[PDB]
Amino acid sequence: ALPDFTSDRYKDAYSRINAIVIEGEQEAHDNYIAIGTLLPDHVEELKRLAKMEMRHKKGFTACGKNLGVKADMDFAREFFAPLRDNFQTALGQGKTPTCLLIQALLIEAFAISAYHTYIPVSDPFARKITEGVVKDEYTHLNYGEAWLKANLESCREELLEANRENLPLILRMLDQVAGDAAVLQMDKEDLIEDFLIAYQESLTEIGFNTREITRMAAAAL
Ligand SMILES: CCOCCOCCOCCCCCCCCCCC=O
Ligand SMILES: [Fe+3]
Ligand SMILES: [Fe+3]
Repeated sequence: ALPDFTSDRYKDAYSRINAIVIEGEQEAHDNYIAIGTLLPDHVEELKRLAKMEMRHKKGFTACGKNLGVKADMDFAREFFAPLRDNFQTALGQGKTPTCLLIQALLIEAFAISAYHTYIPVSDPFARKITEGVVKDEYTHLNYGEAWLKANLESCREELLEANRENLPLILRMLDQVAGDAAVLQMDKEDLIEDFLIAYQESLTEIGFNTREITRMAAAAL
C-alpha cells in the first residue's frame, strides 16, 4: 500500500532520500564536465548530458518542496564522499575508463534501479517528475557504454580494478539507506535485483562474457 506522504515518519526519511538524489544529480553534472577535460572531443555531448542532470536536480528539489521537506544536504555529501573521492583520484591520474565506470555505469544503474523501485510507491507530483526522468535520461548507447565498448581491449584490466574498488561502495551506500527506503515502501531486494540487471546489461553491451560479469558482480561481497 501507498505510504502516508504527510506523516513525520515519511518526511524524516524523505529528507535524506531526496537530498541523496539531489546531490547525485549535482555530482553527475560535475562528473560529466570533469570527463570533458579527459575527452576534449566529447565536450559538447558531455555539456548536453550535464544540462540534463541539472534539469533533474531542479525536478527532484521540487519533489521535496511539494511535500514540505527540507533536504538533509550534509548527510547526502557524506553519503557520496567515498565514491566522489575515488572519482577525483582517477580524474587526477587521467584514468578515463575508471571515471566512466563510476559515473556512466555504476551511478547510472544505481539511479535507474532507485527510480524504477520508487515510481509505484511515489506521490502523484513526484511520480510525474521521476517518470519524466527515466523516459528522458539518455539515448541508446551512453557516452560511457559506447566509449568502453570501443576502447575495451586497451582498458580491460583497469575496468576489473575499478569494479573491484567501486562496486562494494555502491553496496555499502544501499545498506546505509535501506531503512529510509523501507519507510518510503521500497524493498531492498527489488533495488539490488534491478541494479544488478542494469549493470549486467551494460557490461554485456561493452563486450564482457557471462563468466567475466559473474566474477565482476561477485566483487560486491
Ligand atoms: C549491489 C547493490 O547495490 C544496489 C543499489 O541499488 C540502488 C539503491 O539506490 C537507492 C538510493 C537512491 C539514490 C539514487 C541515486 C541518484 C543518483 C542520480 C545520479 C544520476 O546520474
Ligand atoms: Fe540524472
Ligand atoms: Fe545520469
